Amino acid sequence: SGEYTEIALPFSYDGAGEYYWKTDQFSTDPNDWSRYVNSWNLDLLEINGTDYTNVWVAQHQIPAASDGYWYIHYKSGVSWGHVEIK
Repeated sequence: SGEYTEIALPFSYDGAGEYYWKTDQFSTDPNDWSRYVNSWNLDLLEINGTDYTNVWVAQHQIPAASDGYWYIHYKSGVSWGHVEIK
């Protein structure tokens, strides 16, 4: 199903583009405040089919998928659009 490319942390992309990636590397640990995630310029950002583009989130806040992965969607909107996943 889909087209999920595998990505390793810390990761980043830039410029407008629609994408879908997968990772097995989120920290589960509530003291790992340095392993956080943020965006704003992106038009749409989702984990496992549910949106988080409006906010920051910590990797230890995000529940895993049915197989134990995290799957991450991204979308085009602006030519200077940045992101980073810690």
